[PDB]
Amino acid sequence: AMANAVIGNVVTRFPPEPSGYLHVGHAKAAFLNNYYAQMYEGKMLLRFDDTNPVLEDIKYEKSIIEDLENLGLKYEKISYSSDHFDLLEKYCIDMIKMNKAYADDTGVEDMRNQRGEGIESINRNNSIEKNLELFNEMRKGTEIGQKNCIRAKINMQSKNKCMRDPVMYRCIVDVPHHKHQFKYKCYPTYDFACPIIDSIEGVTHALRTNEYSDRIEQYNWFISTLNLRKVYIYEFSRLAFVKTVMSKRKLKWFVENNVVDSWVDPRFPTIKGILRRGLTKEALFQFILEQGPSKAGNLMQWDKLWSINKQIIDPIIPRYAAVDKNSSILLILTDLTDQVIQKERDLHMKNKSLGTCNMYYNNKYLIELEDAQTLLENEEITLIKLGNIIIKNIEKENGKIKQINALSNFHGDFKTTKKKIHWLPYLPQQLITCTLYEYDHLITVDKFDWTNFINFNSKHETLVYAEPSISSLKVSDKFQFERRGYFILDKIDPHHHLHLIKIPDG
Ligand SMILES: [Cl-]
Ligand SMILES: [Cl-]
Ligand SMILES: [Cl-]
Ligand SMILES: [Cl-]
Ligand SMILES: [Cl-]
Repeated sequence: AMANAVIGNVVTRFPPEPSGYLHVGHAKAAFLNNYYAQMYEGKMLLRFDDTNPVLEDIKYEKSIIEDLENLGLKYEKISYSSDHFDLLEKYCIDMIKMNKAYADDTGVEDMRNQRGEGIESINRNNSIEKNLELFNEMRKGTEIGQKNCIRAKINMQSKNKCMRDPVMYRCIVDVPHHKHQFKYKCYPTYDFACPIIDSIEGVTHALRTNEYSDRIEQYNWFISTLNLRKVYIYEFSRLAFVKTVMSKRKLKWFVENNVVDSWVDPRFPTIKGILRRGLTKEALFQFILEQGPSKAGNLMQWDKLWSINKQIIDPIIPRYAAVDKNSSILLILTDLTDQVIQKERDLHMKNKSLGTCNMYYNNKYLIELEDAQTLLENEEITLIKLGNIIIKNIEKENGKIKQINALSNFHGDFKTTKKKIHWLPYLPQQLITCTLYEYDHLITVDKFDWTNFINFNSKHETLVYAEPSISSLKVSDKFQFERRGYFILDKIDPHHHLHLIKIPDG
């Protein structure tokens, strides 16, 4: 929401942590921050949220940047939360001097329980000078410092759990920070860092997933307690899908146990994986704008997303033909010659804009086995884009159909017939060999021994022959295979062997 937004003067920010790849969850946040900045002719910041040290097997900044670019989302400037550590320490000391923060040595358990029943910690009435001595203990990372945290002094009997003295600063000496190594011994918490950094970076409208705690009241308290320029904060609903593993632990488990080969595998929820699967950014954003709110912990179905994507791509992608390579059946039109005839057709029967292709045909054709099995003698069918034929005799040898002889009747009425089938010309030196990948979800349950619900058999490969014209497609082109479905060209192997990912269609 854009409470009191001023045209030309809105600043939003997308703040992903830099210890992982962007995934579809991130997408709603990135999109809404851009949608509202553009609505008000404002700007969107990119901020890498690195307030606390992590052990990162990579610097994900570059991948996050390129995913944002691939979604069309541009940002005015890039910052890191850790850019503001010194300022945040300043503000922590300010808090301490106004008696709005104190140092607490209480253990984890005792502190959680105290907060539950609303009893004030023994240290809540520590003196300002003592709180400062202990904060400096934390700053230098001494034995005493590592036993202390800084907490906000708010209201322990508040109805809101987030207002009962939330931690502001922790002392962490063992894990190094990806930017500052061990230069910092204490680190601000997310709850403290977030409002201050928003105010001092010039954010006007902070957007955030609803975490179903009233963190908004606490955020505002920090801004008002410290007398900072005010920031509006609004919480939207999280985007999460059924049958989708988001736990980083389980995702790396997949990678390491060779269920998938990389984090870009098309079954992964990463932005790259799902674009590899054939989703358009236009579909993602339209789905987001149209989905409406969702309540706590609800999970979307994939069907409306892939149906929107289908409606988008159907009118602007070319159509080709493909048959099963190993089980295709030879069809002979015994009235024609083996002279190869070549005729121009539209790549799209309703969109001459995408242009023309060349169609080759012969006396000899390949058709699908399941199509051959339905044919019987003196049946008038239609070879799509070519014309009617009349089947003559099905030459079956020991049950396995081996041949079908027919006769051209191309000038017959293509409406009379009810069987319309796709075909390839039998020109093996020109047909394109392709591998087709039909993917399925990595787990079988909508949500969570979990290894018991992994679909290890979720990458189905099949080998096909495709029409020659498909040679013109470049990597990441999307298209339709007649009577088969929607596909995206993923890779061109040696000898122009194509690797094609079936796009879910809903
Ligand atoms: Cl805590
Ligand atoms: Cl919402
Ligand atoms: Cl999970
Ligand atoms: Cl792969
Ligand atoms: Cl059909």
